[PDB]
Amino acid sequence: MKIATITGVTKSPELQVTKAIGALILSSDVALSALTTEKISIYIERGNGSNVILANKVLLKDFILASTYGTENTQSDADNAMIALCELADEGSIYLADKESIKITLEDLISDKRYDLHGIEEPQQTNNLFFFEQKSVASEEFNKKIDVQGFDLAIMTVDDSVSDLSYQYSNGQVVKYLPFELQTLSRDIDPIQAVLSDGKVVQGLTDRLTLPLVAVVGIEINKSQGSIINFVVRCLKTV
Amino acid sequence: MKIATITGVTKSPELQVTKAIGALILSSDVALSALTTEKISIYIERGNGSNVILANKVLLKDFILASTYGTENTQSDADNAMIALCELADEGSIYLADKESIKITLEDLISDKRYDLHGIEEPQQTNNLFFFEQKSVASEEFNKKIDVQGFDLAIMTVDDSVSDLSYQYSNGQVVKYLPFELQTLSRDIDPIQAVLSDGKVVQGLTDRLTLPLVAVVGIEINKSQGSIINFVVRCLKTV
Amino acid sequence: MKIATITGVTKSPELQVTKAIGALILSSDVALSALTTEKISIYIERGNGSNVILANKVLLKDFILASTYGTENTQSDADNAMIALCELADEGSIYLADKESIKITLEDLISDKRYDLHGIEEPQQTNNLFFFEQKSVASEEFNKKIDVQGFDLAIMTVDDSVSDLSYQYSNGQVVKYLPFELQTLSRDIDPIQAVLSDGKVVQGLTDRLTLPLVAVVGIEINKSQGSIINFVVRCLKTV
Repeated sequence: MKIATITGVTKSPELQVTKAIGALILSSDVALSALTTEKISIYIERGNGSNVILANKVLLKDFILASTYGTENTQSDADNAMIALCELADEGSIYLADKESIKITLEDLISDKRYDLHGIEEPQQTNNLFFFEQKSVASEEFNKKIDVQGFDLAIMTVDDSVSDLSYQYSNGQVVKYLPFELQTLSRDIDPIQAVLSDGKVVQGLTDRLTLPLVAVVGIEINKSQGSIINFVVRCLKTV
Repeated sequence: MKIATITGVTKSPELQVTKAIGALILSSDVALSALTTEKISIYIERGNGSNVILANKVLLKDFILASTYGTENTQSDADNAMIALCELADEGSIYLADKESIKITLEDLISDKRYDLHGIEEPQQTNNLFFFEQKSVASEEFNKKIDVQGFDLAIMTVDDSVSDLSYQYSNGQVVKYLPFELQTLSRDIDPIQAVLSDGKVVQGLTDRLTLPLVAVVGIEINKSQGSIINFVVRCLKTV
Repeated sequence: MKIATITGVTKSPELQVTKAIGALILSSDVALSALTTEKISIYIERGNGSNVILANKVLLKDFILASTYGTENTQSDADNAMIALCELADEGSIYLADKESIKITLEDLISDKRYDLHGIEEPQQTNNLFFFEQKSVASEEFNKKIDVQGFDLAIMTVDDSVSDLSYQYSNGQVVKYLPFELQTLSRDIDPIQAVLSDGKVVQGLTDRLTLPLVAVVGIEINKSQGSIINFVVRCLKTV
């Protein structure tokens, strides 16, 4: 069902959903490439316990790209320049116990734009949920190793100062990759990334890269100074 | 083989095919979005028993859309502005006895256009066939229940007077959607509906909506008064 | 890794690859429709006797079209006008026994265009390899039968003289197709052959057609005199 419509304000109010949903539809008149600083934060609140945080100030571009990788792609309409569907659980929907609800907030919005939220319910309830985490490589340092065991998808910020990537697999084999090779490998699973309103397609953003991780237990990044690199990693687990 | 080429008239001659075909190819110089009133009628004239009716004046837009849902789409050559492949059977082709035939006819054409029919033969024979049925919702009706048990695909005429549509599943849950929610959810299965000659792609017609029915046993329509809603449903069965 | 950057010459030198690779990346500033006479030759050199010939002076267009059939398609970029990923083995990379290495070369290049090779490494090794063969039908004859058993993919040249293409399957059934029917049927599996730089798509090349051979043991060509018809077939086998 329709959740909220935000316009004319920089910060969206705390939105509460008491109905068990399975996915969220984000629709806005801002094109996906034009999104700059919008952030989202979704979690599950319990009456007599600690909250369960699924996302925490995740960038809208990273959230959309992580949630729409595969056969699907973000679409458009005559009135909305961006429509995306992002699922919060595998197969079924989220099971809500007593005194349990869902809370969604939006931050860093543009004054003269529009945003909408829609909730998508399912005929089933499941215990598996999606979590989003962030890993940063600082600008001052040169190389860094980050452990991505248990994750199945990552989003890299694309920059020209990054030179080398290293993948360590489960069987201990280490493979060397370049940004060009990584982009070409990524575009062999989901060729088209988005469809524009006028009819043209875009096969990938110029500042984000979607890395599918299978049997990967580590990522080493070799770069130079002057820029900060960010990874948005997605995982599935039972709460 | 080439069945017919029709131009200059408003009604097709009663065409007959004796060879066992499994699929039809409809080609025309009229774009997919420019089809208005053309209709098709297909039926197999059996010799031992009753005849088989596969399509009874089905509108050409819905006939094309109900067959090209999934990995495929309707294409366009440099000469023909619309080419579509529509299957009449499952896997193999239609099994025909010594003197049986398949009779096809077209109605409500345009005198300054051209329509071309092709038939595809297949190595195997089968008895399973696809049936296209038509359902209607009256102008004075408020809410209506339709049993879609056994079907797997429907096409509805998109109208502004339709408020809600509710899916009833096999296990007994009822989920109420919206037109926008249904469009978004259906666009994630076949993100591309057609490809134009100039290279632009179209992700969906603005006046038809395709609904895939998986484990769905009921459809409830809630709308206002003053319009007739049209559904074209496809089913697979053995005759 | 980086293999070669050929520019300013009409013939690339012999290139040796010592470590195991499983896929090549061909990149250039000429689009898929701008490749005319470029040829590629890949083989495996054994130190003490005999070589394994995978591809010998195969046209670059046919090599690219025989590898990117299916979900994938040839990519573009803001700098590279064509990128194509062609796998040289199934699943893993090519296993190398004692004292052998891969060797690649190019012929018939345009002296004012840029070509680039990249290699892809994998964490697995395999024995299966992809072999490419070429078949021809002369210009002074009318009909001819060719035997394609064991090949899973073929590429034929498209000419106006081709009238009928008869298939012969493993169960003995014979089906006669037309060029239009073949073109329509081949686009039901891969509807998009390439994605252009500006955001448009192309569903196929004008002079080349791709035929997937499943349960097919023979082909017959009925054509008029005037043009030589060329086939490039791909097979998978162990070495």
